[PDB]
Amino acid sequence: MRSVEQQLSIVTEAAVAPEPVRIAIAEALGLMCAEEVQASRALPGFAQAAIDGYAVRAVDVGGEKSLKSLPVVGEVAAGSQQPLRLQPKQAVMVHTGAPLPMLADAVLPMAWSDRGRKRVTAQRPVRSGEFVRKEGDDIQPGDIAVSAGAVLGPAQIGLLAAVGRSKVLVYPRPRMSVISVGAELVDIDRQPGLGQVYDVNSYSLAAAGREAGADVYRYGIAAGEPRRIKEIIESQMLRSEIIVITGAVGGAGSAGVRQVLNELGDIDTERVAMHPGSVQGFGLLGENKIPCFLLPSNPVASLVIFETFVRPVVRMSLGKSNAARRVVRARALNHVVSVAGRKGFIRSRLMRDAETQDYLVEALHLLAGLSEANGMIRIPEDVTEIRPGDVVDVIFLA
Amino acid sequence: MRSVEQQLSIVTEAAVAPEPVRIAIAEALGLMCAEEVQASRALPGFAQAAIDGYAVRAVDVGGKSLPVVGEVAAGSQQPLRLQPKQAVMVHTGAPLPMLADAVLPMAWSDRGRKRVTAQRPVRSGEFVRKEGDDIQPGDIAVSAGAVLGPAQIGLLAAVGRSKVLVYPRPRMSVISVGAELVDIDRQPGLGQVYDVNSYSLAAAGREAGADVYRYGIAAGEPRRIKEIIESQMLRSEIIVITGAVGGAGSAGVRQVLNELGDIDTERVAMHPGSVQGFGLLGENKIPCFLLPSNPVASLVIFETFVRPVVRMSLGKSNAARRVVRARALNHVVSVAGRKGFIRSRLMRDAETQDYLVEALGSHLLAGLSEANGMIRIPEDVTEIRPGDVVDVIFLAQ
Ligand code: NA
Ligand code: NA
Repeated sequence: MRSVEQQLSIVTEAAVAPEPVRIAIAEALGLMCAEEVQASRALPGFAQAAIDGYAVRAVDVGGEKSLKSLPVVGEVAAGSQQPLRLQPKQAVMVHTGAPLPMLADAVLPMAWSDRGRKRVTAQRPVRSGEFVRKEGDDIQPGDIAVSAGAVLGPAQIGLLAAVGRSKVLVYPRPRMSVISVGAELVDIDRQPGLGQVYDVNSYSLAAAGREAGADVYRYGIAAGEPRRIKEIIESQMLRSEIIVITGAVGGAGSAGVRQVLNELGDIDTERVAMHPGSVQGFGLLGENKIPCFLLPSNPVASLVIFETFVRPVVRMSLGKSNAARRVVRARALNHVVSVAGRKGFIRSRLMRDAETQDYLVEALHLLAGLSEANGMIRIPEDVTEIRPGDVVDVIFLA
Repeated sequence: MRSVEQQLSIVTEAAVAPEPVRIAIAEALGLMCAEEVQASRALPGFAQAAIDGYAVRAVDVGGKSLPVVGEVAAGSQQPLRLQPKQAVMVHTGAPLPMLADAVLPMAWSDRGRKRVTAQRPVRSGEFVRKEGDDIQPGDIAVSAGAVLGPAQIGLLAAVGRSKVLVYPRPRMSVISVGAELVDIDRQPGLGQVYDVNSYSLAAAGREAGADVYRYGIAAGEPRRIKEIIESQMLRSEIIVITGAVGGAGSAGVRQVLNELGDIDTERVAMHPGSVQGFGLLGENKIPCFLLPSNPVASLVIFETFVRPVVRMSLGKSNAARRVVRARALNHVVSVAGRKGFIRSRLMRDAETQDYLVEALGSHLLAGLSEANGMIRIPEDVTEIRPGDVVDVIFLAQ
């Protein structure tokens, strides 16, 4: 029997970091960038009018007096695809965002002119560069758009699109395969007969894997002789950083599946000094030693084991810096018993007392265990009783 | 010009609550359940061994060796009858033989295969999961209004429900309009600009909790644009269109939008993002946000008005973002009478754990890069100087 601390050390030390992948930028939302992204295109990609007015050479509208009419030879709107070159002493009507004519260096505001349609007279001077959004004003080639290690949010995705990057290298979510094993199991579209039970765990643990941040594939029930089970597990090893199997621990009924797991890797089935969920296992499969969690058939115990050991492996594989959960001290509302020598993890309801802002916790047979829990009372190994009014550690299930 | 409060009030009241949908239970994770789900069968449907051992009558082991007359594994579908003073080996989960009432654990016996000696007694019912121990008919597995987490998904599977009625995420269509726009896999020619906003606003819609379809660039004459918008109305609770306010470039799309509903383009007393619009399209009055081409302003408008509508469509009551007080690090300018939303970087001072904020508002590259917050400047405040304590909207990732 190992402690919770020793088991957590084993599984976390074995965690496999997924290899970076290059993906379309929209699919990178919430993922950590795995490369430094430099802009290859300027933003804006061309000099633009910053206001409605007339693209000119500043010197032709008094732009160098601080050191009369001009022909209007074109009109440019946003999206214009035709090249336009400004000759000396010429003006081109421009709308905000329009591509500036070549050889212009300023925009005379509409309000600073007589608004002439064929010939325009400047009523006030503009200096060179004024009211122009120059090419590369916001971003130049070589500028760092996204740094390695940054989480890609909506603004970063917008930045990638603004510099013409359609794909980006990211650290992907760890891939998890969830498998249920047992001759008693039937899927939820079937009618269980004598000796048959619905496959609860593949659905609940796949959901817990998604909430933890993994890229989860629910295989469901793996049925057949051990060689067929081995075939199934091997196929999941090709596509997984984490494998979770229920029904592989418990007794003689899983001797065959454990035999096949021993042919695929190093399997450890030493118990953990915890409750519920003392009976569990952990293996490293294949040449890359992929973590394989062996969980029991009990759905409540499996969820507790998943939260205690699988979720931290998911979080570190994601590049997260807080692996564990927040732990708060709360006042017990009801009586709880615990095994002497085993750490207790009691699914509970954590609340704030309106009259004192103090945290209160209520401990919550399958219906009660699978009910609405936002906390787990963490009972030390040597503690055997919790009474109302006792202050206890509560793991907050955010 | 209307205030931020007035515009937020307008869009919130127009939010469309999605109709419930029946979906596969795995796809219901994190959604609110829209129906009461009752168990129809007792769980388990049969007495099963809770451990490896010997199914017996407790009285026969002192609750004297017993002959072992069979072995039952998990998944056995045939009934088996235990005679007096007999034992049958059982695996965990195996159906208990009829007329047995307890399981003697393997470790509490001499492990005999033909005759078994109990080392200590077990009482009636011990190590047995009786029929209906887990769930009884009529038991409420999931209540209407409960959020479906992993445990509730497990409960739905335990009562044999493959599908469940839920309140779905609001469907949002994101559309970009403008003759200058090209998609990001193209090489922009003369006058062409990458379509930034459809990507950034679709991503913001997903983070807000919407079911987002990014239509991308809607191109063509106004009648074709109307055709596109009408198709998006069939599948949306929210529509977001950029490039429909700004100038002459959007005259066509505003014309067809006015044919589909009542469009309001009154400016909002805010900066950035004063230029915007809002309409309700078709007989189902689908909210339609008209956002500008400026990507920073569009993200600010989305955060300020679209995100609350998403959260309102989800039925959430908790405030939008957390607001923390922080010490200003640099100077910020604001117009009197307009609410400021300045993208900023919020940090904690190591020497005192106090919150500090640095305003990032060229500035677009920095503003969209290292930003985790927005300084919220009141209408009557015209300047923030270093050392000022200000409200910072925390943009949690
Ligand atoms: Na204990
Ligand atoms: Na102000």
